Formats: sequence, structure tokens, C-alpha cells
Amino acid sequence: MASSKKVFEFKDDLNGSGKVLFSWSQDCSYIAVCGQSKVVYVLDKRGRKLKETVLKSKNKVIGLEWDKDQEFLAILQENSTCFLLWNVFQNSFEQQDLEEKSKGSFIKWSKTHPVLVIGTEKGILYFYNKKTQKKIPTMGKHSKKITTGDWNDEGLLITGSEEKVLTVSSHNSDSKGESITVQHEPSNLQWARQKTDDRDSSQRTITAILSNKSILMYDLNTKKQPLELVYEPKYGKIVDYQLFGDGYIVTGFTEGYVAHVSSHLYELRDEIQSKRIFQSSLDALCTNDIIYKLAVAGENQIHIYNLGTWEEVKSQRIELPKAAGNVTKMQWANNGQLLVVATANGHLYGYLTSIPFLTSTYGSIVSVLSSFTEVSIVD
Repeated sequence: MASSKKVFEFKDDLNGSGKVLFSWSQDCSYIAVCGQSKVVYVLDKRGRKLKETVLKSKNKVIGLEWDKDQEFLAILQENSTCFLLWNVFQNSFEQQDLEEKSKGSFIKWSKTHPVLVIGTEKGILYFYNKKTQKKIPTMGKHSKKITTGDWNDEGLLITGSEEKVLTVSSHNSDSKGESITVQHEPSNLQWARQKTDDRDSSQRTITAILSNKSILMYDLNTKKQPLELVYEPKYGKIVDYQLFGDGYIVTGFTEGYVAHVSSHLYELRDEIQSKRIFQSSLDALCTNDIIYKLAVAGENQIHIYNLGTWEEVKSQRIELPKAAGNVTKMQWANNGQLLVVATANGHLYGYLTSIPFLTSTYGSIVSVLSSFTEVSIVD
């Protein structure tokens, strides 16, 4: 039994007390971290400083995302007039100016394509191609400030402003569908593969947070209207929702209330199950499929849970000090190799969970990596 080892601790002296953004490398080999202290630095899995860089402005970084090639990081600060592309291994700077002296509000790479989408308060949306470093502008897609947005695995942009609309964009900046009109504000855009009997479903389902109270569903197979999964008043205000499996949603609320619903459309109307986790407050919650683990942070304490049987895994419990406060971001890697915890106080924590050991066998002899500093041969 290997409990979650505390690999390293980092504080706000190099990040700054605020909303700390940590971004994973595409190969889970580099962890870039930046908070409010205008310093962006990358650490390894064991907690060694690799590359550090300084930003000219002191505004809070609202966007910090790697590229597909693990070469460039795009950074946009709070109401910044421009944005910065930083080459980590070259430690090089390039600055791209926002048109019309616009204040930046949203930037995002594509997790599958080297394309960077940028949007400001005026609703002007620019698509940036890195291979040619060219700009494609789009007018009037949003009549107000852009609030949420992201890129699909297939290369599809989703964007949502404060006027309660959703828009879809393609590689050639062609809109894929008209504006999506729903009762209230959509936020926290994410992609889901709905539970379809046929296993030929693409990654296109749009799952969002509706006005910090409900869940928004959108599908494209038969042009069904976006459905609003509402929650009982006992739930309160939503804190986070997470996708696990092939379309299964686990959502947590303010009073330690959790709800698991299968993304099956016939079963979406009624919650599949609901439970109570905490009785004082809740900070964060996320699920991982490769390691198949649920981590729930609250009261400066992180608990581990199963997803199928929902058994409370108390063995892998880890405790945080009172200085951590309310956790604001908490996430595994792409493969779940390491777990990173960041709060609004600038505290950074790293935990080792899985490290699946390699194993090769000769005749009747096998091997186990065990600790990374040695290898145990097994008879």
C-alpha cells in the first residue's frame, strides 16, 4: 500500500497569493505554474526548478496554456492589452498586440491543434495560426464580454459570453451552427461522449454549467435542443462537475452534496444517485479514469473515493494545513502520474499516486520497478 506521497511544497513567494494556474505538459513531464507574482516557472514531477520567466505586467494571469509541441506557452493577464508567447526551452519572448487596444479576457490553445483562440470584452474573436503566425478575425459572434471557451479533441471551438449564448467554430474559422440560446448563462465548457449503444460516437457533446446552478447538455446527432439538468434546492450553488467513463457526470455542490448521473439521455431527466460527502464546506472535486480515482478536497482535507461501488477509500487520505484554505484548482496529469493542488492563497502541493511500474518477464522470472531509484527482480 503506497499512500499519496507529498512530493514537494511550493508557496506564494514565487507564485503570489491569488488564483494560481498550473498547466500540464502534453507528456506529463513538465508542470508550468504561475500565480499573481508575475513569475512563471516550470517544475518536474519530483519538484526541481527547470525554467523560470518574468512577465512585464502585474495583472492576474487569466490564461496560461501550453502548445501541442510542448514548446510555447501562451499567457494572457487580467485586462491585458497584449498577450505573450514564451518559448520555455529557448526562454524566448514574443508579444502579440490585441486589436483596437482591447482588454484580453480569454485565450485557449487547441489540445489537438496548434491553434490559439483569443477573445476580448468587445466580442471580437481572433483565431491565431502558429505555423504561419496569422490572424483571422470574426465580428459579432458575441455582443458582450467572452466568459468561457475551449477547444474540442476534433478541433472544434466552443465559446460562451455573458449574454447567455454559445457559438461553435471550426478550423477555417467557419461557424458550425448558429448561436445557442438557453434560459441562462452557460459556463465551464467541456466535451462528453454521451452514453450511446453504438460505439461510433465522436467527442462532440457539450457539457456546461448553467448560471452556476444547473448543467447544460447539447448534442449534435439529431439536433436536440440543449437540455437543462436542474438540481434540488438542497444542493445549493454548484462548485464543480467532472466527467468520467464514457459519459458519466459526477457533480459536487457547496454543502458536500454529490450527484452521479449517467449521460444516457433517457436517464438524464432523473438523477441516478445522490450522496452527502461533507457537512461544513467543499473546495474541489475531480475524477480520473486511467487511475480510476476520485479526489475530493474540503476543510483542508483531501479524501479518495471509488466511482463504481462508491466506496470511501480512506487509505489514500492526505491532509492539508489550515493555511491552504479553500482549494481553487486541483487536478491530475493526462496519465494521472502526479496530482497538483493550488488554492487562492498561492499554496502549491504535489502528490504522487499511481506511477505504474514497468514489468518485463523472461522464463518464469519477472521484474517490478517499485521505487524509481531501484528495480526488484522477482522469482
